[PDB]
Amino acid sequence: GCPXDPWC
Repeated sequence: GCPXDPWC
């Protein structure tokens, strides 16, 4: 996913 947003 994305850093800070694993649900991106």
